[PDB]
Amino acid sequence: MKFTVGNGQNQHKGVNDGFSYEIWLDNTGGNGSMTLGSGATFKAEWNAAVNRGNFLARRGLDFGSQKKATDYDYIGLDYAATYKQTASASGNSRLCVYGWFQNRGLNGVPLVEYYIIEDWVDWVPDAQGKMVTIDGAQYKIFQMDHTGPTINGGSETFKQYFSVRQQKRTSGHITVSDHFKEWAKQGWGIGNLYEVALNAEGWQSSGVADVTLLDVYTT
Repeated sequence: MKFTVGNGQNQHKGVNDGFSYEIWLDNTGGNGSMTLGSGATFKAEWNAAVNRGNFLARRGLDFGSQKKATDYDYIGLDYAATYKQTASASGNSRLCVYGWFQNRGLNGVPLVEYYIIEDWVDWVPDAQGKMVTIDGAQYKIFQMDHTGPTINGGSETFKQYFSVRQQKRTSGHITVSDHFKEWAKQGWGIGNLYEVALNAEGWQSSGVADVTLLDVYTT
Protein backbone atom coordinates (compact mmCIF):
# COMPACT_ATOMS: atom_id res chain seq x y z
CA MET A 1 0.00 0.00 0.00
CA LYS A 2 2.95 2.50 -0.04
CA PHE A 3 5.19 2.97 -3.11
CA THR A 4 8.26 5.21 -3.27
CA VAL A 5 10.13 6.83 -6.15
CA GLY A 6 13.53 8.55 -6.25
CA ASN A 7 15.72 6.14 -4.28
CA GLY A 8 16.28 3.09 -6.49
CA GLN A 9 13.02 2.86 -8.42
CA ASN A 10 11.50 5.76 -10.35
CA GLN A 11 8.23 4.05 -11.37
CA HIS A 12 5.54 1.72 -10.05
CA LYS A 13 2.35 0.74 -11.79
CA GLY A 14 -0.25 -1.87 -11.06
CA VAL A 15 -3.87 -2.46 -10.14
CA ASN A 16 -5.83 -2.73 -6.89
CA ASP A 17 -9.56 -3.05 -6.13
CA GLY A 18 -10.18 -2.78 -9.91
CA PHE A 19 -8.48 0.60 -10.28
CA SER A 20 -5.09 1.28 -11.85
CA TYR A 21 -2.30 3.00 -10.04
CA GLU A 22 0.83 4.62 -11.44
CA ILE A 23 3.57 6.75 -9.93
CA TRP A 24 6.53 8.05 -11.93
CA LEU A 25 9.56 10.30 -11.39
CA ASP A 26 12.06 11.30 -14.07
CA ASN A 27 15.82 10.61 -13.64
CA THR A 28 16.49 14.33 -13.01
CA GLY A 29 16.20 14.07 -9.21
CA GLY A 30 13.70 14.45 -6.40
CA ASN A 31 11.60 11.89 -4.60
CA GLY A 32 7.96 10.91 -4.14
CA SER A 33 5.41 8.37 -2.98
CA MET A 34 1.88 7.05 -3.34
CA THR A 35 -0.07 5.40 -0.54
CA LEU A 36 -3.08 3.39 -1.73
CA GLY A 37 -6.46 3.56 -0.02
CA SER A 38 -9.55 1.45 -0.74
CA GLY A 39 -11.06 1.52 -4.19
CA ALA A 40 -9.41 4.17 -6.35
CA THR A 41 -8.33 6.41 -3.47
CA PHE A 42 -4.71 7.41 -2.86
CA LYS A 43 -2.37 9.92 -1.26
CA ALA A 44 0.51 11.20 -3.36
CA GLU A 45 3.49 13.22 -2.19
CA TRP A 46 6.32 14.68 -4.22
CA ASN A 47 9.51 16.65 -3.57
CA ALA A 48 10.82 17.58 -7.03
CA ALA A 49 11.56 21.32 -6.72
CA VAL A 50 14.76 20.77 -8.68
CA ASN A 51 15.76 21.61 -12.26
CA ARG A 52 13.62 19.54 -14.65
CA GLY A 53 12.03 17.73 -11.69
CA ASN A 54 9.04 15.85 -13.00
CA PHE A 55 6.54 13.75 -11.09
CA LEU A 56 3.16 12.11 -11.60
CA ALA A 57 0.74 9.95 -9.58
CA ARG A 58 -2.60 8.72 -10.91
CA ARG A 59 -5.35 6.19 -10.44
CA GLY A 60 -8.30 5.28 -12.62
CA LEU A 61 -10.40 2.92 -14.65
CA ASP A 62 -9.02 1.11 -17.73
CA PHE A 63 -11.53 0.95 -20.60
CA GLY A 64 -9.50 -1.31 -22.90
CA SER A 65 -9.44 0.88 -26.04
CA GLN A 66 -12.56 -0.93 -27.22
CA LYS A 67 -14.80 1.83 -28.50
CA LYS A 68 -15.00 5.48 -29.46
CA ALA A 69 -14.83 7.55 -26.26
CA THR A 70 -18.16 9.26 -27.15
CA ASP A 71 -20.01 5.93 -27.57
CA TYR A 72 -20.26 5.65 -23.77
CA ASP A 73 -23.64 7.15 -22.93
CA TYR A 74 -22.47 8.46 -19.59
CA ILE A 75 -19.11 8.56 -17.79
CA GLY A 76 -19.00 10.06 -14.30
CA LEU A 77 -16.15 10.89 -11.97
CA ASP A 78 -16.63 11.98 -8.35
CA TYR A 79 -13.62 13.01 -6.32
CA ALA A 80 -12.59 14.79 -3.14
CA ALA A 81 -9.01 15.79 -2.37
CA THR A 82 -6.70 17.97 -0.31
CA TYR A 83 -4.17 19.35 -2.80
CA LYS A 84 -1.29 21.68 -1.93
CA GLN A 85 1.93 22.80 -3.66
CA THR A 86 4.52 23.50 -0.96
CA ALA A 87 7.55 24.44 -3.10
CA SER A 88 8.09 25.80 -6.61
CA ALA A 89 11.44 26.19 -8.34
CA SER A 90 9.85 28.07 -11.26
CA GLY A 91 7.48 25.15 -11.22
CA ASN A 92 3.89 24.11 -11.30
CA SER A 93 1.40 21.34 -10.64
CA ARG A 94 -2.13 20.33 -11.55
CA LEU A 95 -4.94 18.02 -10.50
CA CYS A 96 -6.94 16.69 -13.42
CA VAL A 97 -8.89 13.94 -15.05
CA TYR A 98 -6.52 12.24 -17.44
CA GLY A 99 -6.41 9.58 -20.12
CA TRP A 100 -5.94 8.74 -23.79
CA PHE A 101 -7.88 8.14 -26.97
CA GLN A 102 -6.14 5.31 -28.82
CA ASN A 103 -6.08 5.61 -32.63
CA ARG A 104 -4.56 2.18 -33.36
CA GLY A 105 -6.58 0.75 -36.26
CA LEU A 106 -8.38 4.07 -36.76
CA ASN A 107 -7.93 5.85 -40.06
CA GLY A 108 -8.02 9.67 -39.95
CA VAL A 109 -8.08 9.77 -36.12
CA PRO A 110 -5.31 11.33 -34.01
CA LEU A 111 -3.70 9.82 -30.95
CA VAL A 112 -4.88 11.96 -28.03
CA GLU A 113 -3.75 12.58 -24.48
CA TYR A 114 -6.55 14.45 -22.69
CA TYR A 115 -6.81 16.60 -19.54
CA ILE A 116 -9.77 17.98 -17.60
CA ILE A 117 -7.93 20.31 -15.22
CA GLU A 118 -9.81 21.03 -12.01
CA ASP A 119 -7.02 22.82 -10.14
CA TRP A 120 -3.47 24.01 -10.78
CA VAL A 121 -0.72 26.03 -9.15
CA ASP A 122 1.53 28.68 -10.79
CA TRP A 123 1.03 27.55 -14.38
CA VAL A 124 -1.47 25.68 -16.53
CA PRO A 125 -1.43 24.95 -20.29
CA ASP A 126 -3.32 27.49 -22.40
CA ALA A 127 -4.04 28.41 -26.00
CA GLN A 128 -6.64 30.19 -28.07
CA GLY A 129 -9.81 28.38 -27.07
CA LYS A 130 -13.52 28.47 -26.42
CA MET A 131 -15.48 28.74 -23.16
CA VAL A 132 -18.11 26.08 -22.55
CA THR A 133 -20.49 25.26 -19.70
CA ILE A 134 -20.22 21.73 -18.20
CA ASP A 135 -21.65 20.65 -14.80
CA GLY A 136 -22.79 24.23 -14.19
CA ALA A 137 -19.23 25.56 -14.54
CA GLN A 138 -17.08 27.36 -17.12
CA TYR A 139 -14.29 25.43 -18.81
CA LYS A 140 -11.91 26.65 -21.48
CA ILE A 141 -11.35 24.08 -24.21
CA PHE A 142 -8.51 23.84 -26.69
CA GLN A 143 -6.25 21.36 -28.37
CA MET A 144 -2.55 21.57 -29.24
CA ASP A 145 0.24 19.47 -30.77
CA HIS A 146 2.74 17.70 -28.54
CA THR A 147 5.86 15.72 -29.40
CA GLY A 148 6.98 13.10 -26.91
CA PRO A 149 6.71 9.56 -25.57
CA THR A 150 3.34 7.94 -25.77
CA ILE A 151 1.23 4.96 -24.57
CA ASN A 152 2.25 3.32 -27.90
CA GLY A 153 6.03 4.02 -27.76
CA GLY A 154 8.63 6.80 -27.93
CA SER A 155 8.69 10.31 -29.44
CA GLU A 156 5.88 10.88 -31.89
CA THR A 157 3.80 13.99 -32.58
CA PHE A 158 0.25 13.62 -31.23
CA LYS A 159 -2.65 15.74 -29.96
CA GLN A 160 -3.58 16.92 -26.51
CA TYR A 161 -7.16 17.92 -25.65
CA PHE A 162 -7.85 20.27 -22.75
CA SER A 163 -10.73 21.48 -20.62
CA VAL A 164 -9.48 23.90 -18.00
CA ARG A 165 -11.87 24.76 -15.16
CA GLN A 166 -12.09 28.51 -14.63
CA GLN A 167 -13.04 28.29 -10.93
CA LYS A 168 -10.42 25.99 -9.35
CA ARG A 169 -11.65 23.29 -6.95
CA THR A 170 -10.53 20.07 -5.26
CA SER A 171 -13.80 18.13 -5.03
CA GLY A 172 -16.95 17.48 -6.99
CA HIS A 173 -18.70 15.66 -9.79
CA ILE A 174 -17.37 15.61 -13.36
CA THR A 175 -19.48 14.43 -16.29
CA VAL A 176 -16.44 13.19 -18.22
CA SER A 177 -18.65 12.15 -21.18
CA ASP A 178 -19.83 15.79 -21.56
CA HIS A 179 -16.24 17.01 -21.96
CA PHE A 180 -15.72 14.38 -24.66
CA LYS A 181 -18.93 15.56 -26.42
CA GLU A 182 -17.78 19.21 -26.34
CA TRP A 183 -14.41 18.27 -27.86
CA ALA A 184 -16.24 16.27 -30.56
CA LYS A 185 -18.48 19.29 -31.28
CA GLN A 186 -15.36 21.22 -32.29
CA GLY A 187 -14.74 18.62 -35.01
CA TRP A 188 -11.76 17.09 -33.17
CA GLY A 189 -11.07 13.41 -33.90
CA ILE A 190 -12.07 10.99 -31.13
CA GLY A 191 -10.49 7.54 -30.92
CA ASN A 192 -11.03 4.61 -28.58
CA LEU A 193 -11.14 5.27 -24.83
CA TYR A 194 -7.97 3.97 -23.15
CA GLU A 195 -8.57 5.18 -19.56
CA VAL A 196 -10.21 7.68 -17.22
CA ALA A 197 -7.87 8.64 -14.36
CA LEU A 198 -7.49 11.27 -11.70
CA ASN A 199 -3.96 12.58 -12.02
CA ALA A 200 -1.62 14.73 -9.91
CA GLU A 201 1.41 16.08 -11.80
CA GLY A 202 4.35 18.24 -10.72
CA TRP A 203 7.06 20.10 -12.62
CA GLN A 204 9.90 21.65 -10.59
CA SER A 205 7.60 21.63 -7.55
CA SER A 206 6.77 19.84 -4.33
CA GLY A 207 3.37 19.08 -2.89
CA VAL A 208 0.69 16.68 -1.75
CA ALA A 209 -2.57 15.35 -3.18
CA ASP A 210 -4.63 13.38 -0.69
CA VAL A 211 -7.50 11.87 -2.66
CA THR A 212 -9.98 10.62 -0.07
CA LEU A 213 -12.88 10.07 -2.50
CA LEU A 214 -12.57 8.83 -6.08
CA ASP A 215 -15.23 7.00 -8.03
CA VAL A 216 -15.29 6.48 -11.80
CA TYR A 217 -18.21 4.85 -13.54
CA THR A 218 -20.23 4.44 -16.75
CA THR A 219 -23.97 4.03 -17.29
